[PDB]
Amino acid sequence: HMFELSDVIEGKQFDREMLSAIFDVAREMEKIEKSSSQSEILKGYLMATLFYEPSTRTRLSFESAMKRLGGEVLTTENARGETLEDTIRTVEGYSDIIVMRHFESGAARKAAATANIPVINAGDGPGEHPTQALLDVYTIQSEIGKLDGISVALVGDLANGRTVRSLAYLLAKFKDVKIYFVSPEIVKMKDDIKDYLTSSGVEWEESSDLMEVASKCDVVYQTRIQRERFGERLDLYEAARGKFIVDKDLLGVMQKKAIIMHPLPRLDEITADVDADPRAAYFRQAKNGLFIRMALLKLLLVGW
Amino acid sequence: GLEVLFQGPHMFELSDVIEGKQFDREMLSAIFDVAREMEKIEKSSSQSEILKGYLMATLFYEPSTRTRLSFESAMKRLGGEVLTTENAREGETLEDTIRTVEGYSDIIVMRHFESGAARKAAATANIPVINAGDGPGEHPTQALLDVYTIQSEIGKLDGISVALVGDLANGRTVRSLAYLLAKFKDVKIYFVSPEIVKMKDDIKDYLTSSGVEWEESSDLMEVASKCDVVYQTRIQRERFGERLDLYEAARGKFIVDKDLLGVMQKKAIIMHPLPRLDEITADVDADPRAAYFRQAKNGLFIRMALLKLLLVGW
Amino acid sequence: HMFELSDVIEGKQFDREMLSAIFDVAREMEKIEKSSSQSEILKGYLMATLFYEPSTRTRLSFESAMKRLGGEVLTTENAREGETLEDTIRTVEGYSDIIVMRHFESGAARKAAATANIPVINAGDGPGEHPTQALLDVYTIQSEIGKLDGISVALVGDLANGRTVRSLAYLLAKFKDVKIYFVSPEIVKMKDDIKDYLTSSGVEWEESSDLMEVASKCDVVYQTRIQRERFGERLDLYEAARGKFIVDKDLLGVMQKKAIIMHPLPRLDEITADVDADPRAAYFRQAKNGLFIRMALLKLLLVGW
Repeated sequence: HMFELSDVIEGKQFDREMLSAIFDVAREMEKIEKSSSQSEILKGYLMATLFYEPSTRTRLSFESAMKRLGGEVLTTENARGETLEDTIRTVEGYSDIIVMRHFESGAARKAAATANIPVINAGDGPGEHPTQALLDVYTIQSEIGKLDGISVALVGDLANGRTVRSLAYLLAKFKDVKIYFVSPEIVKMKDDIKDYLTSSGVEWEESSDLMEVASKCDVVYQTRIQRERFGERLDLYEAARGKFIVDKDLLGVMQKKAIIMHPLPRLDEITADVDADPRAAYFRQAKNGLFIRMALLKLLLVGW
Repeated sequence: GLEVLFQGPHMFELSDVIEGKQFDREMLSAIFDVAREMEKIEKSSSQSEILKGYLMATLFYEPSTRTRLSFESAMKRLGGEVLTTENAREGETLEDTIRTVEGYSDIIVMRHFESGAARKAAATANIPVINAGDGPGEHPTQALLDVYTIQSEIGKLDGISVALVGDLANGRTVRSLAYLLAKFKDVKIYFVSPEIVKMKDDIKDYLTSSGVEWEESSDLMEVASKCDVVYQTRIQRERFGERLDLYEAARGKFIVDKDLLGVMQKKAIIMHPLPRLDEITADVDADPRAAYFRQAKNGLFIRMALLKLLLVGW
Repeated sequence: HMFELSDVIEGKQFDREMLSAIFDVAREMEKIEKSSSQSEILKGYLMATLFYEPSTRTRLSFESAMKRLGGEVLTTENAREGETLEDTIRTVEGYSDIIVMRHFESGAARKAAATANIPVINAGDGPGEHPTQALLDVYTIQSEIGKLDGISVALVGDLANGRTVRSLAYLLAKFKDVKIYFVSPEIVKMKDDIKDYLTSSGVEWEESSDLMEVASKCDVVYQTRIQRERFGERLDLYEAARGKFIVDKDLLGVMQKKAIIMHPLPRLDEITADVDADPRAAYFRQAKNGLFIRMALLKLLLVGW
């Protein structure tokens, strides 16, 4: 069979049935990485890596995905004049798949249209990051075992957080989900997501009491609250500070089967001695990105 | 492309790719012959291993994502591997850098911002060196893939008319191309430019010494109709200097657009070395005579053929 | 036989026997690089380069090493960008099988080695330990001279603050009947810790400012630069030093036939260009030897002896 998506660009390309299929493939890719013999699935295929905004973690995730499958890479750490449409039409002559990260929203769409070859969005500015939401939902399926009938908290900057929005969207494709929105009032989630969730059958609750929510949740997804979002209201920052941190006291209330997650990078919103608890899943999360992006590379080049 | 009476090695020597004069017709025939075989190899679906075991070192002091990936791809399409360095700018001098890097690799592809560095590396190294662009100096792989594209699209190089448009005084690309088209028979060259940036007398001389016919014109529209090839390059506004009156007059008169394509022959082609801003309109892209992206992909086949000739021979 | 070391962080890890044993591995890696059939020893292994402080020379050394052995590389020339290195290393180790890192800040190689459950090689700890430089230096001496016991080595240049002369001196002392001339302006003479170490190590050392007299007594002349920065305000001591610590045609004229000139590079006018033509100029051979030492370390840490 051949893959049903010609590119990987945005979250709305995915439906529940697809996501389950992709995660099955990702567990095949995990069995490959752990093997001791070098796979040749993608032998002969080249990947161009175009990172107009550089993220070392995310690139090497992708490059490592290509080489763990037997492919090779035409790596470009910056790439930051000429049109993007010209850059893509030229690069596709030297490669078979393109993984781009831009500083401008809309860049992935332009490229996928221009390109005759698969294009994967590794970060379209302030816009969508689909591989990040895919690894986040696969990480939940993997840590908790189920995606139906789960409770997830989304903590931090929800108004302007691009990772929590893209994730909520994808979680909505499953049954019996409840989502908590733990944040200060000034960075609470925006109404297009809330309405999307009510429409999709998702029960949701707003709160400022992280301590109360973590005790009831199957998952705690942490994101930093930047000071910039508080602007002039520094009294609201003062109050907010220290109330939305994952620390040893927060793990006390959490259920033994719950987990802490994080898109990374993280500062002091998660403390170091959380890393000891097996429930801290943000590093297996990052590893899980290797497996998911292996599946996409595989499916986009040689189908199911 | 003709009929081979001898299947053994060629009589030329080729240990570095540094400057146009290197290339006689025999080397153009050899390089173009091999390039057409690499085209087969790239389109082929089984990974080649001609340059298995070889390591290319990629030193781009003047970063160019387009040129570098072309060379890196070419190497990896022939089964070689690449130690890449996108931005090699930082000073320890170049010869210390080359003599060290040559220990770590089998071939070096340098692109400098300063002229004469390609020649310094070629002499300092005891491995092959390819000039990916010597700053304001030679860019030979570009000139090679320009000529190879004309033959590829138009079928021939003898008896063609070629328009060179844009900054001809300071155009690094167009001068190299004119020098390499001069080596053929019955070629006519049109220098389409404003007076401020017309071609320098040292090129106009060489084309007269070597019998090539050339004509000047600031009326691109008239020339476009009489040509096999329109080779567009941008005119930077900085070249006019204080004469902003002359910039106003030139503005809009050297631009490839759908209007220009109308008056153009059906078998002629549009070429651009890239990058291109607004001197070629985006709606020209759809027309099959817009060969600037096929021109770029040609860079891959020509750069694979060079790697091959340099590391394994015939 | 697995490799006795789990990371290559500092010099104090090495003893006389480990060094000689590792050097033999390098002479094997020399035969592999000269071979025409591509090696596959490290096939299926991925190296992650992490150069916060860019060094095109040092990086390619390591990358070429991995690929000559059949491994592959996840390159990053400039890793400087605000998360913690510990967080960064843990993530990377998910994507790789060995991490080679160069940092600008002292103490980072220690951090990375402790965090990762895969091997780490220190390519430069900022101003701290640069162990694979000290290793390729000693191996180049053994290679050109033929032995490390009973040699005379002159360390020339900024001795007070130069980490390379100190790290080379550290490893050379592990051998028998060595002598070291500290050639340098008086204000940048070698610090007491190293002198006490050499004395306690059974090593003879002699301070001098006369590079011409020392040169004729030496098997090796290890040249480094003396940045004007090091004199601080004593530009009189910089003018007095100028011209007197240079390796030039005149100096080559007083040195033994089987002596050599070494330099870790980058080198400016402290070695003149007509010195490269002489066969005793070993600094470019020295750099090539880094390929072999670095192949040997990659190979040992990942599959062992």
